[PDB]
Amino acid sequence: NITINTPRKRIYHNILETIGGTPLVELHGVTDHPSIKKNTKILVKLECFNPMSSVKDRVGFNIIYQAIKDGRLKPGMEIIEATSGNTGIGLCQAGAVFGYPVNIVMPSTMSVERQMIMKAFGANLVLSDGTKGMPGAIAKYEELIKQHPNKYFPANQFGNPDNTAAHVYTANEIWEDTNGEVDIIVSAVGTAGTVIGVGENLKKKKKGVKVVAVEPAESAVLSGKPKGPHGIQGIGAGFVTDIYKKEVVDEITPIKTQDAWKMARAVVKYDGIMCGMSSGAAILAGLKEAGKVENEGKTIVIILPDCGERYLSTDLYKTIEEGTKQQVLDSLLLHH
Amino acid sequence: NITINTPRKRIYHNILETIGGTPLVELHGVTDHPSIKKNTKILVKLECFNPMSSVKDRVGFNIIYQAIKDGRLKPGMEIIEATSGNTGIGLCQAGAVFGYPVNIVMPSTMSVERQMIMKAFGANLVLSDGTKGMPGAIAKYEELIKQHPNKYFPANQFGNPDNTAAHVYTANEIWEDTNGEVDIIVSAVGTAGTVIGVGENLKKKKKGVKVVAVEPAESAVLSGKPKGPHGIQGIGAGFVTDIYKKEVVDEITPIKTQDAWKMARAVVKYDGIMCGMSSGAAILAGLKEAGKVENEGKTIVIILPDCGERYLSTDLYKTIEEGTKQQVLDSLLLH
Ligand SMILES: *C(=O)c1c(COP(=O)(O)O)cnc(C)c1O
Ligand SMILES: *C(=O)c1c(COP(=O)(O)O)cnc(C)c1O
Repeated sequence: NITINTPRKRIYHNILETIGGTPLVELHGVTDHPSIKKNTKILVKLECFNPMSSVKDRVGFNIIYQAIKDGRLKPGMEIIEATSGNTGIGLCQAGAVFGYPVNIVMPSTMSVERQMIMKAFGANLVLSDGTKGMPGAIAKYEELIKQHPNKYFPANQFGNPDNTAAHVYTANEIWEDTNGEVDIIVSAVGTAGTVIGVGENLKKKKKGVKVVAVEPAESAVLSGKPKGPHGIQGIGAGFVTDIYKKEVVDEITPIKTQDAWKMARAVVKYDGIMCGMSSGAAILAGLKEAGKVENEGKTIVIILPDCGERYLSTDLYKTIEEGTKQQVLDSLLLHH
Repeated sequence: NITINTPRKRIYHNILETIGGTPLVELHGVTDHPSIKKNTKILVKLECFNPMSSVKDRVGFNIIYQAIKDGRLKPGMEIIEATSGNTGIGLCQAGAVFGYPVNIVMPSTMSVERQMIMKAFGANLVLSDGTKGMPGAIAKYEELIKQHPNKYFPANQFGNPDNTAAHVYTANEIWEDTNGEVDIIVSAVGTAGTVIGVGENLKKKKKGVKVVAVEPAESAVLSGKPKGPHGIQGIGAGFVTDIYKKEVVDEITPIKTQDAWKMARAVVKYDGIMCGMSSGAAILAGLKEAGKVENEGKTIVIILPDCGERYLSTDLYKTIEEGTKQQVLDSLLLH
């Protein structure tokens, strides 16, 4: 039989109380490959189940919550961040409920759908010149911080320890859901809050947990390669972030942009999970991990940071693989 | 003292096992209005928490699951439905996991984003003549069924009792989450599976539960008025569906399209919940319900069928309200 969800047995006081507690789900369709032994377990953690459908719900919430508790954010002050992605959404959701203005700096032509989401939450969008790109946004952000040194609270997504600290919950959920069986955690790296936060908190409970960081093959800066252009949205920031701690990470797996996209298409077609681009990268790294002989029988947990619906404006679902499942998985997983 | 979500303490065997069990959340921002007594409770059920983010996850799942168990859908057969919205998504998600082909008939006039999600799930899109609109989709749909009778299982979203039956779970979740305190259930009506299924199953546990159906003021056919154009996507089918049972419904509340959109904008700004268009209609009807003097102190539960992110290509978030919360709520709630 098939048992769907049970009642949560709770009345949440506001939308922030629904953040986290996301499902951990078995992969089956894309694990059906000779390279992966049948007793190896590959589980995906679906951060799309957050109310605004990405892992950054946790990050925006905890950055703002902790700042309020610490007195670093006080009435009269406003939040600011330079972001065109999910961090802006997570900050805008938390800011709307806590009652603080949120200023988001981004180029005028960047992620117009995310602009609309953030504006709907009441954000004040600071749109730098589209012709100037993200350097124009960074320039406008720095100018604003200098013009408002006491009024603005900077989220500092790439360095804020309250980003990393949000993942005490992520890690505990993995620990509880797997009954302590988790062996490997795979996380594609943007701010590095997830890989470091989950990795540190799992390793406190179980020292032998292997931490796998994933980055674009085209911008593999954690591997010491130069920054370069890539198309795995949400990761590959092009620099080693202040949160990143190399000693927490056991392996860096680069994933090609095109393989991340192809993996994402295969996951929705063969497992029915519509995950985002970085999720495709993470899943492919995890499936390669599941093919290594020393990993037979292990429990491999893969973070899926957001949903594919956020990428319908790209060609992620316009491109079509002509081949069968086995042709697609062979093209991705065969070492030859 | 904010308590965020706790672990599910479960390993789900597949994505279908994550369907349902959606959160019930207090409204506070849009309920801060003199017309609503402070002891009345207005709760929203967030069907956007389903894996493909709408109530139709439950419907597509149960229609296919029950047909497999009953042997009405047999290996070799294929699923078919005529739909451009959430019903197709829910069917495609369940079909992909159960391993059955899913055929969605719709005009080629629909935008790629609608077809994009469904084809990502491996669905076979049978695109009818773009000029002949929705009638052409039904024509092609009836021709396929008539020419291959034993091949297709029809989902029949507007008449299928396995639609309605999915909401035994929805109702039980409301019953348990409120510990039986639910007094009024508010549901905007598309297929009517939700209002009838939740209404029937709550009334079996608590006869006094009031059932409020919501429809667009511009196409208020449940009240006997003519079909007409409206913009509350997901509801206002323009006919009285086979599932609809007038005896289950205690009140029909019409909501103007523009008021539904304005309500949806207010909910995301003041409660931080980015609900869809039909959710704006349902919440506005619920807030009016919350203003009635005989409803003081009651627990009012409102179904929110999907999220606003699914409507970024529409004009939902085009208009901006310049006024304050009180100005916006006054414009929607005062007479
Ligand atoms: C982050 O916002 C994000 C990531 C990376 O997570 P970390 O910042 O490294 O914790 C990956 N993918 C998406 C879509 C994100 O939004
Ligand atoms: C249905 O798919 C739907 C409704 C109405 O639900 P019922 O079909 O009446 O149970 C309302 N809003 C949206 C977005 C829907 O998809």
